[PDB]
Amino acid sequence: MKLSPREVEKLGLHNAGYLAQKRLARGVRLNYTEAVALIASQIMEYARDGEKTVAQLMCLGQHLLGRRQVLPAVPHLLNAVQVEATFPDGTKLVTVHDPISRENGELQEALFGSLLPVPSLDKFAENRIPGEILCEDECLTLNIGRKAVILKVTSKGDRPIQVGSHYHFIEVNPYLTFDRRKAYGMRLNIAAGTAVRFEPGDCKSVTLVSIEGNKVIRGGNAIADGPVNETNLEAAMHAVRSKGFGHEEEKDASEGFTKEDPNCPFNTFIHRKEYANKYGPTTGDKIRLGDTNLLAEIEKDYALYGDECVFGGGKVIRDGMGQSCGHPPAISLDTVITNAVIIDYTGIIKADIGIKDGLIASIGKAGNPDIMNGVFSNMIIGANTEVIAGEGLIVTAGAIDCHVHYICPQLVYEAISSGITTLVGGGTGPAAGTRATTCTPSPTQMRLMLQSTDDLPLNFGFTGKGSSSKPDELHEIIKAGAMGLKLHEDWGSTPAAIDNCLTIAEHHDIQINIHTDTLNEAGFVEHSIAAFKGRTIHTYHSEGAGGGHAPDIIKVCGIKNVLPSSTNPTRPLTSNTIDEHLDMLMVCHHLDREIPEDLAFAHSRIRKKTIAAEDVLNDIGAISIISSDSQAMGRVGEVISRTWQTADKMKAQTGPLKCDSSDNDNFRIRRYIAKYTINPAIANGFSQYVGSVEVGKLADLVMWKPSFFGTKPEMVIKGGMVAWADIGDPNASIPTPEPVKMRPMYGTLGKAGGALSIAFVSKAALDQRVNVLYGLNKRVEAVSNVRKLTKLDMKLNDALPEITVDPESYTVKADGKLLCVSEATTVPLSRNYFLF
Amino acid sequence: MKLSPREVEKLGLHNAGYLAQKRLARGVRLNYTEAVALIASQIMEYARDGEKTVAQLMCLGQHLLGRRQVLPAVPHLLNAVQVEATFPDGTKLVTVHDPISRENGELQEALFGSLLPVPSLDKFAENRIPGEILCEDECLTLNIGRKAVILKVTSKGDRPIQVGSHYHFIEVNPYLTFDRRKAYGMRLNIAAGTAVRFEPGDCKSVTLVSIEGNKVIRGGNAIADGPVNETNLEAAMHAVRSKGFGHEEEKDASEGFTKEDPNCPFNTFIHRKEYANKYGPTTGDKIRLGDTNLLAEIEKDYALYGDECVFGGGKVIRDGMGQSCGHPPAISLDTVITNAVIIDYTGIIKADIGIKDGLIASIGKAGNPDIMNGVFSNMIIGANTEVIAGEGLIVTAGAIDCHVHYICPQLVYEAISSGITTLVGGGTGPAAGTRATTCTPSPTQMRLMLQSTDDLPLNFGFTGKGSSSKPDELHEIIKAGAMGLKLHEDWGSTPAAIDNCLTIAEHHDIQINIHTDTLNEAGFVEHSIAAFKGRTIHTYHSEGAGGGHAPDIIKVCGIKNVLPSSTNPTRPLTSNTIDEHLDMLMVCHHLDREIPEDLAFAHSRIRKKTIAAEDVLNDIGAISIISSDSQAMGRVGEVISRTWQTADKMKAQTGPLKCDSSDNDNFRIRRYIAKYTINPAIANGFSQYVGSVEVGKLADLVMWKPSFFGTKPEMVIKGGMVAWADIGDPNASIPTPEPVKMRPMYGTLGKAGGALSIAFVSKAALDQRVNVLYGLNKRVEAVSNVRKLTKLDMKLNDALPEITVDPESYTVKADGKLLCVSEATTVPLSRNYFLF
Ligand code: NI
Ligand code: NI
Ligand code: NI
Ligand code: NI
Repeated sequence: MKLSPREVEKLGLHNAGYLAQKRLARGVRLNYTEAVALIASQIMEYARDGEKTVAQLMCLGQHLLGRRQVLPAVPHLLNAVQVEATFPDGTKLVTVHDPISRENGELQEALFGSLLPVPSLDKFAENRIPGEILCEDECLTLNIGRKAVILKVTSKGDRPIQVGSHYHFIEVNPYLTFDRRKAYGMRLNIAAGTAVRFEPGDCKSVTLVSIEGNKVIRGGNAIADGPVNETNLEAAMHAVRSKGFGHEEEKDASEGFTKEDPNCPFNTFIHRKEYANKYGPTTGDKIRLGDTNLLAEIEKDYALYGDECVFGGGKVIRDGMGQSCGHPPAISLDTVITNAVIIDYTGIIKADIGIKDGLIASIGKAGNPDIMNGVFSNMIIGANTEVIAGEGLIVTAGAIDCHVHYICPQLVYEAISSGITTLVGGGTGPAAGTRATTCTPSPTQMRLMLQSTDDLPLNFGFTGKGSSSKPDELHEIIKAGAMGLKLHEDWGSTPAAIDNCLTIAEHHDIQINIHTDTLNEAGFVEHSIAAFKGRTIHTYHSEGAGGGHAPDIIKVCGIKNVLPSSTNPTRPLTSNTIDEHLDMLMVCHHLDREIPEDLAFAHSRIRKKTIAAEDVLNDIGAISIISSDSQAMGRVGEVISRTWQTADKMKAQTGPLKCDSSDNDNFRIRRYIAKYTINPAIANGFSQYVGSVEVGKLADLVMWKPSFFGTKPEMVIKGGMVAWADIGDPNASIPTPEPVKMRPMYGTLGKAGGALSIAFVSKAALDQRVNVLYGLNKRVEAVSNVRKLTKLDMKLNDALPEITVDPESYTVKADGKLLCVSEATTVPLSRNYFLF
Repeated sequence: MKLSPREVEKLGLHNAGYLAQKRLARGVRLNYTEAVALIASQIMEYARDGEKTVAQLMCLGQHLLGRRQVLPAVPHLLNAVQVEATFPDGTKLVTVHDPISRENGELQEALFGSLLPVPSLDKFAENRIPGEILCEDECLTLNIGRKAVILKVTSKGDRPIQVGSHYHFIEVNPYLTFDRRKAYGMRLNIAAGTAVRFEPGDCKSVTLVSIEGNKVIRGGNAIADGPVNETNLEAAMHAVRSKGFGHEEEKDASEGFTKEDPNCPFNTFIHRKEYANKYGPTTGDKIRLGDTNLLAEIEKDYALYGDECVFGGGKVIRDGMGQSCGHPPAISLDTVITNAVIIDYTGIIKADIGIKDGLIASIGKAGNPDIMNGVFSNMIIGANTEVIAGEGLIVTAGAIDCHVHYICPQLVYEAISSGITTLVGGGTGPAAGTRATTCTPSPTQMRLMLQSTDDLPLNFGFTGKGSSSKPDELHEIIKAGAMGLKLHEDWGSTPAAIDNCLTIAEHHDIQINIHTDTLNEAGFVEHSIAAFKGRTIHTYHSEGAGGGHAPDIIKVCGIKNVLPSSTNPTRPLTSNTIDEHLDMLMVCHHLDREIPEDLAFAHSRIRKKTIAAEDVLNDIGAISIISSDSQAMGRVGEVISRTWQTADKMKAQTGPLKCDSSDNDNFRIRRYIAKYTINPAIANGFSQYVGSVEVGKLADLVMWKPSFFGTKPEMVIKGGMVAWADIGDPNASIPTPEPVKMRPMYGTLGKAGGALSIAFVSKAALDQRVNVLYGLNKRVEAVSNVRKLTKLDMKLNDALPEITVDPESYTVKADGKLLCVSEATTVPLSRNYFLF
């Protein structure tokens, strides 16, 4: 066949289309993903037939699926479908604009080439706008507090001339005629990144405003190079005359100032709706998170309206304009993320993000101090600065999953593609020990796992086997590179082992993670708590379905020296949770339903009442961390989604939190994002490096469309370089035609991944330079400051309720009050998004 | 399921087959690729059913598709289909020979297992032979100018004896009896690589000719080891007697000489058709390039007829025969490519290619100087020499794409699989800046991109952001590793930036690439030209759809100091070009068709008249380079195909060029291949390393079947080692059974890719040993000699017409003459080859 990579890929796309066609044929209302697959595949198939033009297929594509054949959200989510195919005249791109335009599609066309029977329209049996922006109906004034002038501008050219918002107006094409003197030090008072067009012979009046900051003109035609002053004005006018740039005095041109005044003729206004469309939302605006019920309100914005950094043709980030000429090369940002909505435990804000040497260098207003006010010296865009366009998007910290079983490499790819940039756990591959426990037991394996993962663009921490009553071997795995230890009942979680392991932790400044004695073999939960002896410990899957003292391990959530986490599969309590978990446990542990003792054990471990309590305890901040339990009892690609599904369920069933305002869900949002960002970093002792969008930390950052927030990110940035991202057909004319998949980027090739990341180890390991011993390219840093932590150090998740669990009925109470929530029948961040 | 890799692969093959079956079921005439998929899948399916033998399926496979169910070219292209499947008696290989043997196929069998309705034969509605060889009807004489003898040879053996063309005849199996004395220093006068068979008791007369060159006998039975002379003859005859090798004097055996004489009984002849079948074509023969209208004539051949280097059982490249024993080990070739048709800007020739230390060591006649005439000391095949079989194939230089946006890694794989071995451009991954511009802005990113790509078997050059009015930052990106700079309107392409960037280039000996001011914001095209100040500059997408002064950027093609390139999507003007491009632009730039100014801009940039002119300007050599614009506005896998589609269109609409002869298209072919080989290398300053099939340069070479020339190569050789190649089922008994895909080879594993390639940097970067600083394994070399270049230095593309563009109508003229060509409704190198 001699198949090229693109032919293999397009076959995959066609297969997805055919799946969507079969589903359509039985009356399934297609989701966004299925709709894209079907429409793109159909365009390819009509191209193969060779009877239809690109123009014809732009039209035909709008007739395939109607509103009745797709889910309610699809007409909102689906703005366009793009694909390239081999026409009789070669490869061409087709864009189908707004494809869901009718009530019912022409289903013979939707099923063309499939040989499937066309279903009657009555087969499709009978709302929320994902990622919607809410704003007040009001306009905003641009460029306030500046000198202004209105000038008549005439084109004497025979070809069109277009001038951008931040172009120095005296520097324009000599075939424009106007008062060049009055234009000196001025620029167009129009929305940032827009332009004014002059056709040959056109006269148009334009409003100009003064440049600000240092007021220095650079670039263009070098007519008026230098600081704005009287001497340089006269020099500029001499150059205008000598070089024949169009100039005519306009003595009576209106002059004034811009201000907060709806009636000022010098002002330019923009409605909040259009502002949000161009730059993303601003202060007071609200954003729906994915298809959840959660609304995030912008708390503050660093932008000065009119000076937004937007990159593109005729736009702001250009030489001498938004791109600075007046600064030392060494202080140029490496990359700027422009116009980001930042969602972080520290706040929900609007800002530019500066990246330098792989670190978050600055958060605030970026640009050029020579023409803009409010640009600090650490936010300068230079010639040597890359641009990532954040407008309309949400940026968060990379997620940190701190309950990883390293069972296979493929879970790493699933993790990063979901928005996780740090993994903490243990394992050696799919050995029984690892399939059961987060343990890398041997120094040999510690070396090999650090070497194995050295080129992967994630930060890694490996934990050894802490289940020993003697310190001797624990010292060895720690000096070999372990940054923590796991106590697991499968290796013995006895009071003797617990005490020894914690004594080791006190010496080594590492965190201990525990899966307790489910069997109550050596003691009940109170006896394990006693063995902690008030020392800091991280309790894994604190609810207990994932393991622990039956039935009351969840009591640890009220213990001050405990840092409690949840694993994912129980998040949140839904219709299928109990049936799924009970069978999973009995299959995994080879338990027989016919044997009374086996069933008794299973029922003692899988409990509706404690899982329901876990929903509430997460919501009130009594559980501090959410994690996967990857391929042992949890799902690596669902750390983020399960967190937001829990928050959504709790809002639906209890309303806003005590500390939330009436207008938004900001407090709940900040509390929940802390669970998979900052708190895993604090618990494990590397919070100075990662875990939040804050200056000085690694630029591990994830870009989200609001409509896909919490499910499928756009782009994963690791140490300031794109590591993974959505990209379409590699042969295509543009990056967006189908099939669009999450794919590894340049941060995954060669040794680039190591340059962008950190392997976290113990101080003991770093003291012996384990990176040198093992020949690692990845930076290594020691974990620290984990032995004086309490629940109070868990950001926004510091609650310590007195927890009681009835030993017979399993009823859970917090401070004497019943902790109960109903099962949810549905969750968001699911059916709208996934192909399977 | 426990799926092995081959099971996953065969599922993919089956899916391709089912796609072909659905298409067949609606009456589609299948292309080559679809036909292979269907036939192979059907053989697998009948194997699964377990009722048919291998022998039965060899027959059944010939009945599936008739001539009416496939495209006209398919019976020509499809010589065999091979696949392996699990029969009841295990894995077996089936080869279906000449599968399109009937007018109509047995379509129930073609659709067996699919459950699809069988279409009536009237559903298939109603020529060029791709890659055909044309030759004169005449024979060629082998081995002329040699002593000859005819000897009776009798077998006294009880088992068969077969003797190859270049075996020293006195050294044959002692159970052959003949005149051993008259056989001394002789070999069979038969086509190179053929053999004569002797069954037990057979007597056959054979014609022998003298060995030539140094006339030294080596190997065999060591009967007659040494130079051919009287002393060694007597020694040989003593050995014949002592060891009992069959000998009988034939006193009256006819003796003479070979010569140019059709009546000489000592001569052996071969028809040009059979010669071409065995060795590829020779001088005067013609080859159709793919399914295009272009005919390449062999201009000269280095072969001496009869001494062709062919490798295989009983063939020429064997110890003491075509494989030399008389030379120092150090001068053995590493690899020989045998019997190649070389297509290069320097000429269309037939030769062997010698490779040593990853370089093209020699081009000419290879072999063994001890038995062949005309073998120079740099073309010796030794024991330590690998063989690549070039007979019947075309070899070209690896393509060089010098307009690459490094948006994702996957475009690199698409590029090499299409026949590209050098990439030049800029980027950091899918950041907005890179999606828009060929720029790697930060020294941090320059380091990371060089490190990221270090193990990939392509040569790379990275360009920084040249859009600055000050030199300071430009110096820094250059010393960091940039081998060029891009001026782009999105960062500002103002006269001030242009002038500064060029001054920097004059100092650093690097090339400047420019995307000009489309908006005419700072000036019209003449003002940008003025800013060049006569200095060398590379104009990207010179026609302007990809960007530039509206509407007349194309004027640069007549400027002496401009080196102009085209990007691909406009190549050539076809029925769908304008509709496709207009919508692409408006989608990408968020332009509204309802807004008059937006539509006016779009129409000013996408112009039928200038794209038509671009066809003609390429044909007359006024545009010198073709490039991709990968994923920004062009297609990385179509640099080569779009070049040949342009040439084909222009031949169809204007006939042969002025400088072309009446009998072939050699001049046009050489002009066009220069556009993606030598000229990108000259423009960017690394032409001493790559860009043509010439001695001393890197052995970056691509092997093509003539029938697939310009679309899908067989094999991509990087620095003398196979990097990518067509390979079938990895579990199969042979390399050819389905699915055959372009796959990465050993040149892509470990650090092999770096050993085979070069990262091109500036002299400034090399002066500081950036390869050492960055820990690169790939060789680094400095670009040079780019600041004194003019259009006259662009090989076979040095035309400087005076170009005018009407500002109102967009009419383009060259030297006062209209430049117009019609739209093409179809292109070659498309529908015959691609699955989608
Ligand atoms: Ni556990
Ligand atoms: Ni676990
Ligand atoms: Ni461009
Ligand atoms: Ni480009």
